[PDB]
Amino acid sequence: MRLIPLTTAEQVGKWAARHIVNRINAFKPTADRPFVLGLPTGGTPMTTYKALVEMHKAGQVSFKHVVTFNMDEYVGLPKEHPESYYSFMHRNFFDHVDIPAENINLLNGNAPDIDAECRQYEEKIRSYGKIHLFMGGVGNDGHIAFNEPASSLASRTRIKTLTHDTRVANSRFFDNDVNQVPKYALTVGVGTLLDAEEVMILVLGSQKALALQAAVEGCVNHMWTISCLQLHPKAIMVCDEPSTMELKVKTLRYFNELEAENIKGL
Amino acid sequence: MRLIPLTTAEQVGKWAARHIVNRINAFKPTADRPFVLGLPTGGTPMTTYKALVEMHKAGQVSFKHVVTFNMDEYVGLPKEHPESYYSFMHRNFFDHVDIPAENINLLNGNAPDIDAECRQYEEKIRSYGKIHLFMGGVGNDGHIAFNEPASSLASRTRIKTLTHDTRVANSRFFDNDVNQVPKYALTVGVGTLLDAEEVMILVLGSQKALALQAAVEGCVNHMWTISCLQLHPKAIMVCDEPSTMELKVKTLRYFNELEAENIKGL
Amino acid sequence: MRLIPLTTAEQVGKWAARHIVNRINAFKPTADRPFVLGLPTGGTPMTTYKALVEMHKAGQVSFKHVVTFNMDEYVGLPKEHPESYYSFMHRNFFDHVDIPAENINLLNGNAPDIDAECRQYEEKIRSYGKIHLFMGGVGNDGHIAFNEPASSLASRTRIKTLTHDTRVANSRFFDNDVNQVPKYALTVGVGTLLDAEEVMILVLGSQKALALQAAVEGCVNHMWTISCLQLHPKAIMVCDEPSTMELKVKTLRYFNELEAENIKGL
Amino acid sequence: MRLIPLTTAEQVGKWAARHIVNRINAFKPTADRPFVLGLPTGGTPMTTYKALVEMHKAGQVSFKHVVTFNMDEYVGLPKEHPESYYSFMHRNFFDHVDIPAENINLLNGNAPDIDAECRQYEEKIRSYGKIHLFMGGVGNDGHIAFNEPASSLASRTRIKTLTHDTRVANSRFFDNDVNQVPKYALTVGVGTLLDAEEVMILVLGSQKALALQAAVEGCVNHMWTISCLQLHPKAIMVCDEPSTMELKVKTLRYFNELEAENIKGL
Amino acid sequence: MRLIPLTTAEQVGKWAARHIVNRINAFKPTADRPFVLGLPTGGTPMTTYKALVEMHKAGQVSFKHVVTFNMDEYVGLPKEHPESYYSFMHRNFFDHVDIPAENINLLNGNAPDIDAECRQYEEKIRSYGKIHLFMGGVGNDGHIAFNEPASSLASRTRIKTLTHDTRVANSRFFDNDVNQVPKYALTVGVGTLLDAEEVMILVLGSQKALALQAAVEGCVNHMWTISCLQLHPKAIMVCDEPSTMELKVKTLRYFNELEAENIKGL
Amino acid sequence: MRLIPLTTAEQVGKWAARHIVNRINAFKPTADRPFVLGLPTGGTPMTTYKALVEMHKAGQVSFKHVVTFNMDEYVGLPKEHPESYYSFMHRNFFDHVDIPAENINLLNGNAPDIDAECRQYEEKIRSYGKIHLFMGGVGNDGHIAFNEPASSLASRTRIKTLTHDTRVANSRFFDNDVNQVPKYALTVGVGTLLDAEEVMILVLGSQKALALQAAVEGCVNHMWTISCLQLHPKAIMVCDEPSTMELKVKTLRYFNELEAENIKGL
Ligand SMILES: O=C(CO)[C@@H](O)[C@H](O)[C@H](O)COP(=O)(O)O
Ligand SMILES: O=C(CO)[C@@H](O)[C@H](O)[C@H](O)COP(=O)(O)O
Ligand SMILES: O=C(CO)[C@@H](O)[C@H](O)[C@H](O)COP(=O)(O)O
Ligand SMILES: O=C(CO)[C@H](O)[C@H](O)[C@H](O)COP(=O)(O)O
Ligand SMILES: O=C(CO)[C@H](O)[C@H](O)[C@H](O)COP(=O)(O)O
Ligand SMILES: O=C(CO)[C@H](O)[C@H](O)[C@H](O)COP(=O)(O)O
Ligand SMILES: O=C(CO)[C@H](O)[C@H](O)[C@H](O)COP(=O)(O)O
Ligand SMILES: O=C(CO)[C@H](O)[C@H](O)[C@H](O)COP(=O)(O)O
Ligand SMILES: O=C(CO)[C@H](O)[C@H](O)[C@H](O)COP(=O)(O)O
Ligand SMILES: O=C(CO)[C@H](O)[C@H](O)[C@H](O)COP(=O)(O)O
Ligand SMILES: O=C(CO)[C@H](O)[C@H](O)[C@H](O)COP(=O)(O)O
Ligand SMILES: O=C(CO)[C@H](O)[C@H](O)[C@H](O)COP(=O)(O)O
Repeated sequence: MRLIPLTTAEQVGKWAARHIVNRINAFKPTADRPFVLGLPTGGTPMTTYKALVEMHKAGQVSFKHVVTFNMDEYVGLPKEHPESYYSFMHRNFFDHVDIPAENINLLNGNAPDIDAECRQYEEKIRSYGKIHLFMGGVGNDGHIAFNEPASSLASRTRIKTLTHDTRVANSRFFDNDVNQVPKYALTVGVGTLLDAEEVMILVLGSQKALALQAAVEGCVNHMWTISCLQLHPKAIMVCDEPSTMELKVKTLRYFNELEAENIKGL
Repeated sequence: MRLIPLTTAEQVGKWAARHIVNRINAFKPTADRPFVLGLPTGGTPMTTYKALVEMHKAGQVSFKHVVTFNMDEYVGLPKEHPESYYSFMHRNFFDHVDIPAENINLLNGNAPDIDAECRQYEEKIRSYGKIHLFMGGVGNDGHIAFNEPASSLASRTRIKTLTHDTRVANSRFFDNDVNQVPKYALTVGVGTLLDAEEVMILVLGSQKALALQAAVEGCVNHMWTISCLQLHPKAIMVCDEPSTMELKVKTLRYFNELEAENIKGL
Repeated sequence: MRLIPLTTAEQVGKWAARHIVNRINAFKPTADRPFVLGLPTGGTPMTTYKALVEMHKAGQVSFKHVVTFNMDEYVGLPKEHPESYYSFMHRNFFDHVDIPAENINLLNGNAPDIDAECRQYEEKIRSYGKIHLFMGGVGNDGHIAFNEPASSLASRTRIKTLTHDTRVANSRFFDNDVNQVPKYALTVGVGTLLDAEEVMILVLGSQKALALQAAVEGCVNHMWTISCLQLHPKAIMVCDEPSTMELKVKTLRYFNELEAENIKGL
Repeated sequence: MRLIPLTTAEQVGKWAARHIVNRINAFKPTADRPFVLGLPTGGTPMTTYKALVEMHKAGQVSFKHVVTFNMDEYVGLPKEHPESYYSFMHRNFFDHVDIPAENINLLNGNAPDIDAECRQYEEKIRSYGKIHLFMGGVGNDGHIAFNEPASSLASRTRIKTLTHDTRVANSRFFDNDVNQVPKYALTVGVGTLLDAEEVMILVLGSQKALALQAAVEGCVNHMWTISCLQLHPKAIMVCDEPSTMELKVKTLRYFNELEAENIKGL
Repeated sequence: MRLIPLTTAEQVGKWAARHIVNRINAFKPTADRPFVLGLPTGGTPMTTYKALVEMHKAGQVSFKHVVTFNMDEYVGLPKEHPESYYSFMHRNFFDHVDIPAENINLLNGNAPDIDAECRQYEEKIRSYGKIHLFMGGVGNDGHIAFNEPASSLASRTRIKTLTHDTRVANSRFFDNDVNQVPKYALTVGVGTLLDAEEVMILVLGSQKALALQAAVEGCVNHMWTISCLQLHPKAIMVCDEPSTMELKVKTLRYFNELEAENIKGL
Repeated sequence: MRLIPLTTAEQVGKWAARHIVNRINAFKPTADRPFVLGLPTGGTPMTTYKALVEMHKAGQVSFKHVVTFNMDEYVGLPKEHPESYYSFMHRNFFDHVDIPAENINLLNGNAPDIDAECRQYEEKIRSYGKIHLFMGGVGNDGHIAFNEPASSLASRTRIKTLTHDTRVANSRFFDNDVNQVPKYALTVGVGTLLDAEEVMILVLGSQKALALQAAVEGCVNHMWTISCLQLHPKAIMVCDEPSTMELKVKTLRYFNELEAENIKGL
C-alpha cells in the first residue's frame, strides 16, 4: 500500500485531483474504451472535487469519455433532497464538467425492488469490465463505502443498516438531528471495491486517526472494513497531518522517506 | 455476516431448521437439480435435527431431492460404533426422513488409502457443483469442522490430528475417558467450506463465548479458523444468550436492532 | 501449516535439503516437464545449500531438469560484486551442481527499465506454469522476500524500498556499514509466492522469534507479510530451538506431537 | 469499584447529587469537623450541580460546614474571564448555595510563584486532614483532572501542559477557537486523588466510551490515568447509556444486577 | 514471583505441604508467638490438605500453636450444611489435626451485622500482627479469594456478589444446580492478601490456564485480581502441567531452570 | 514521567551529566549531609561518565561529598576481572574523579553469606536516609537493574538468575562467549529503585525500542520491570532517536513540545 503523508486538506485535494487527471490522460479514453471512475460523497472529497473542477476549466482534463459510479446512496430519501447523494454529486461535480448524462451511474435509493436495483448496478459495472480507479473516504468506525462493522470482506452491492455512530456523524448535514438521517443505504460491497484496479482513500482529521491506524497497522478483519486494502494490489491512502497521530513513528518515517519526491513539489 | 441473537437452544434449533426448510422449498429441488446440504455432528445441532424431523413429519419438507455431505468423521473408529459420525447421523436424522440412501455422503474414516478417500469426497462435491448451505458448529478452541489451530485457510479435505483440548471436550461422549476418543479425523477444509454458497454456524453455551468473540470481533487468523467466515459472502451465526457474553455491548446492540423482526415471531 | 521443530541449524538444513530432494525425485522431471524451484539468499539457507550440494555429489539428486527462480536482487549493485545475489547463488550453489545455465533465472537489479524487468520475470514464471516449491527465510521485521511492512498481500514482482531495519541487518555482509547496503531491491510479490504450489520457510535464531510468533500465532496483516502463509494451502516452517521461544507452550506441544516421527530419524 | 449504569445524564446528576447529600448528612459536619468536598468543572457535572442546588433550595442540604477544593485551574487566564474555573464554579454552583467564602479553595492560575501555589494547596488539604469525597469527570483520552497521558500515578498538585486533544475538546467553550484555550493548567495529581476517601467519576456520552473501557476493563497504566481507580479502595463510576458501548456484555450485566434496586429510584 | 512447574496435582499438594511445614518449623511458634496461616477451600487444595495430615500424623508438624484464618464463607448457607466452608474445613482438615478450637478463625456467613463481621475479622488479624503465609487458589476468571473482576486492588474484607461464572463452577458441589449455589459471600480483600508476609497460590488444570497466563504474563488490572501478585514481595505459584499451556515457551523455560533442583525431590 | 527526546548518544550523555551536576550543586552536599547517587554499568552510560569526568576536570563539580551505590554486581566473577562491575566503575569513573574510597558502595558478588550482603546493602542506604538520584539503563527485555521479567515490583536487593537473553546481550564484553557471562548477580530490587527520590534512565539504540514502548505506552506489569516508572513521582527517560521508533506519533510529539527549550542547549 502507498500512504501519502501531507499536511492539509487543500494539499490532499490537490494530490488526489492530480492523480485522477494523470491516470485518465495516461489512459487516453475513447468512446469505445472509456475510463471508469468510482466516486464518494461526504465532507472528505470536497477539496478534491474543487481541484478537479478547476483543472477541467483550465483545460487540463476532459470527462467526455469518463464513466462514473458512486459508492452508495441513502434509501428512502427523496432524490430532490439537497442531502441525497444524487444532489451532492450534481451540485459539487457533474454540473460543472463536460461529462455526458449517460456516463453517470448512481444507485436508486427509492427503487421498489432493492435486490434488483443492487444486482443491476453490479451488471452495469460488469458490462464496462472494471472500475479503473475507485476513490473513497473512511468512516470514524473504519467503514469503506457503507460496509459497516461486521460486513463480509467478499460482499457485493446490497442494502445495509447504518450504525448509530455513522448516523450521528452524518447528522452534521441534517441540521445536527440524527432522527433526520436515513437508517439504510444501498452500498457497493468490499468485494466490489476489491475488484477495482486501483483504490484511493482520502483521510482527513484526527477524528479518522483510529481508522487510519486500523487500516495501516491493524490486522485484516470485518470490524474495520478499511483493512481490506491490505489485500488489494494497488491501494493508496492520502492523509493530512492530524489523521496520522495514531501511527508508530517508524511507520510514518517509512512513508515520508518513500514519498518525499512524490509530494514535495510545492 | 449475520448474527441471530436468540435466548435458548430450543429457539436456535427452531430458527435453523426453519431456515433450512425455507431455502429448500424456495429452491424447488428436482432429481436433475438437487439441493446440497452440508451437515455437522456434536451436541450443538441436536435441537435443529429434532425440529427438522418434526417439520418433515408434519409435511412441511421433503428430503427426497436433497443430497447431503458431512463435515468429518473419526479415523479408525468402527462404523458400527454408536459414537461414529455415521451412527450419529443415522440415529438422529437419516432414519427419520425420506432421503434416499444414494443421496447421503459420509467420509470413510477406515479407508485404506486416506489421501484417495479425501480426494474422492472432493470430486463428489464437485460433480454436483456446490453445497448450497453448509451447517456447522464451533469448537471451544475456535475450529470449524476439525480444522484445528494452525490449519490453512485455503485447506481442502484431508486428515487432521485432534488437539488435546478437542479430545477432552469430545470425551463426554466416550464415558468421559479421553483415551477412548480417536486421535485423528478426516475433515473438510476451510477452503472447502468457503466454497459453499451459504454457511450457517450454531453457537450454544458460555463454553463457546471466546470462540464467538474471535469469529465476530477478532481478526482473520488460522488459530481460530472460525474467523474465516469474515471472508465468506454469506455467513450466519445463530446464538443463544450465554454464548454472547464476550461481545461488546455495541456489537450485540447492532445485531439485535437488525434481527428484531427476523426473530420476534414467538 | 506445518511447523518442524528442530534444534540446530545443521538439522534444519538437513531436513530442508532432504525435503527438496524427495519432491524432485517424486516428481521425476523431464526436459518437457521440469521441476521449478524458487530460492532465497541470506545467511539462513547456508546449511541447506551445503546439504543439497553433498546429496548431489553423492549421486542422490540431479538438477539437470530443474529450473530455478530467485526471490530478489539488489538494485544498482554491480553483478560482479561478491555480495550481489547473483554472486551468492553461483558461489554457494550453481557452481557445484549439474544445472544448465539456461535453467537459471535471476532478476537484473541493473536493468534500465525496472517495470519491464519485473514484468518479464513474471511472464517467465508463467511460461513454465508454476513454481512447485518456493524456499525462503524471514526478516527480523517479518518480511517474506523483500515485501517490507505495509506491502500488499496480493503483490507481484516489483521494486521495493528497504526498511532501515533490513539494511542494518544486512550490513553484516557489507563490513557492518549500512551506507554500503543497497537501498532498493527487485522482489517477487506476496501474490507471486502465494501462487507457488508449496512454500517452505527456514527460521533460525532468537532474532527471528517475534517474526515466527507473528506467522504462527498472529493475525493476517501486511505489516508482518510472513503471515500470508496462513492463507497458503501448503506451507511449512522449519525451525531451530531459539526461534520458537515466543510461541505458547501448547502450540509447540502440538507440532512436536505431530512431527515426532517425521523428525526423529537421527 | 462500583459502576452505576444509568440511562440519561438527568439520572446521572440526580444519582450523584443524592449521593453527595447522603454522605454529607451522614457525616453531620460542624465548624471544627467540616466535610471536605473535591469538585470538577466542565460539561459533565452540569446536571449534578443543578440537582444539588434544587436540593439545597428545598432544605435538604446546607453547605455552611462544607469545605471545597477544586481539581484544577487554567494558567494565565484572567480570573473574571467567564471560562476560568473560578468563574464557572461561582456561576454554576457557589452563587446559589450557602457556602462561606472562607470554605472555598480554588487554584490561583495567575500566582507569581506557581510552584508555591501548588505546594500550599496540598498543605491546605492536609490541614483539614482528608478529602472525604472527590467528584470528577473523565477526558476523551482518559485523563482524570488534567493528569494527561504519561502522568505519574503517584503525582502531586503541579503545573501541567495540556494535550492538543484536550484543547480541541475544551475549545467548545472558547468559540471553537483552539488558539483561545489555555495551554497550561494547575492540577491536583493522581496521588492527591488516590488520597481521597472516596472518588466518584461521572461519565456521559459516546465520546467517553473508550475512556470508560480503559478504566473498567483495561490494565493500570499512566496513559489513561483514569485507570488509577483500580487501585482505590472506594471508587464509583456513574454512567449514562452511550458511554457503556465499548464494554463487554458480561461486564455491564454484572453491574446491572448489582445496582438494580440501587437505581430504581427513578 | 516464583513459579514452581510440577506435573501432577499429587506433586503440587506434596510441594505445598512441605513448604508450609518448613515455614512453621523454622518459625518455631509458641503460645505468645503463634504462626498465622491463611487458608482456602475448593477442589484445588485437596491434595495439600491430605499431605499436611499425613505429615502431622507422622509427627512432622503440630498445629498446637498455629492460628488460622480462612479467605471466605458463603452468606446465608447454614453452618452445618456440608458445603459451607466451615464444614469443608473441619471435614478436610481441622478434624484430623491437633489445632485448638480457639486458634480457628472463620467468617460467620450468617451474622446479624454482616458489616460488623467483616470489620472484626480484619481486627482479629491485626491483633496477631500479620499473617505469615496465605495459601489460596485461583478462579477461572482469575479471582483471588472471591474478589471477583472489577474488585479494588486495595480492598478489605467485605460482602461480595458472586459472578455467574463462579456459581456455575461451584455448582459441582451443589449437584450441578446453579440455583443452589449461594449468590453472596464474605471474603478477604486484595489488600488483606497483599498484607500477608507470603502468598502461595496452587494452580491445577487446563481450566485455569488463562488465569495463570493473566497472573504471570499479563498486566496488573482489577479484572483478573490474581494479577495483584506482581505487586507482592514474596508470591509463589505452584502449578501442574495442564495449567501452564497458555504461557510462552521462554517463560516456562526460565522457571524450569530456576526450580530444577528445587523440585527433584519427587 | 518526563521523556527527553534527543538525537545522539553524545547529546544523551551531555544532558544526563548536566542534570546530575545541577542536582548536586543545588543540593550543596557536605560531610554530614552528602548527596547519594545510584549508578549503573553497561554500554549505555559511557557518554555520561565521560561528560561527568570532563565537567569535574573543568572545575564544575566535586565528588568529595557524594556517596554512591551501584545497582548490581556479577556473582562469582573475580573482583579484579576487567568485566566485574567493580572494575568497570573504577576504570570508567572512580579513577578520574575526587570521590573518597569510603563514599563508594558496591555489591560484593563474592561474599560468603550472599543473603547477609544484600541485607547490609539495603541497611547502608537507609543509614544515609535516601538515594537522591538513581541513574540506570534498560535491558532489551525491559529489565531495570537485573530485575528480570517476573520480578516483584516491590522487590528488595537480592540474588538473581540472569535470563538467557541478557547473557547473550552481555556476552559482547566476554568475547561473545555466552558461557563466560556470569549466570547470577546481586541486584537492587524494584522497590529499592522506587524508594529513590528521582530516577533517570538512559535509552540508546533501536534494540531498546520495544522496552521504551513498554515503559511509556504499556501497562504496569512485572514482565517489563521498567514499567515500574509509571508509579514513581519523579522519573525521567533520556533517549536518542532510534530508541523512539516504536512509539506513536502523538506520544513523541507531546514530549518534543514539552522539552523544546529544555534541549536546545546543543
Ligand atoms: O479536570 C477536569 C475537571 O475539573 C477534567 O478531567 C474533566 O473532568 C474532563 O476533561 C471532562 O470534561 P467534560 O467533558 O466534563 O467537560
Ligand atoms: O476463595 C477461594 C477459596 O477459599 C477461591 O478463590 C478459590 O481458591 C478458587 O475459586 C478455586 O476454586 P477451586 O477450583 O479450587 O475449587
Ligand atoms: O543493571 C544494569 C546496569 O548496572 C542493567 O539494567 C543495564 O542498565 C541494562 O542491561 C543495559 O545494559 P547496556 O545496554 O547499557 O549495556
Ligand atoms: O461511502 C461513503 C461516502 O459516500 C464513505 O464511507 C465516507 O467516505 C465516510 O463515511 C466518510 O465520510 P466523511 O467523513 O467524508 O464525511
Ligand atoms: O443486505 C444485507 C445482507 O447482506 C443484510 O441486512 C444482512 O445483514 C447482511 O447479511 C450483512 O451484511 P454482509 O455480511 O453482507 O455485509
Ligand atoms: O466438525 C465438527 C462437528 O462434526 C465441529 O467443529 C463441531 O461442531 C464442534 O467441535 C462443536 O462440537 P459440539 O460442541 O457441538 O459438540
Ligand atoms: O493432512 C494434514 C496435512 O495437510 C497434515 O498432518 C499436516 O499437518 C497439514 O499440513 C496441516 O494442516 P493444514 O495446514 O493442511 O491444515
Ligand atoms: O528475500 C530474502 C532473501 O533473499 C529474505 O526475506 C531473507 O530470507 C530474510 O531477509 C532473512 O535473511 P537472513 O536472516 O537469512 O540473512
Ligand atoms: O514499486 C512499489 C510499488 O508497488 C512502490 O515504491 C510502492 O511504494 C508500492 O505501491 C508499495 O508496495 P506494495 O503495496 O506494492 O507492496
Ligand atoms: O510539573 C510537571 C512536573 O511534575 C512537569 O511539566 C513534568 O512534565 C512532569 O515530570 C510530568 O508529569 P508527571 O510525571 O509528574 O505527571
Ligand atoms: O461490599 C462491597 C463494597 O466494597 C460492594 O458490594 C461493592 O460492590 C464494592 O464497592 C465493590 O467491590 P470493591 O471495589 O470494593 O471490590
Ligand atoms: O532471591 C530471589 C528471591 O526473592 C529468588 O531467586 C526468587 O526467584 C524470587 O522470589 C524472585 O524474584 P522476585 O519475585 O523476588 O523478583
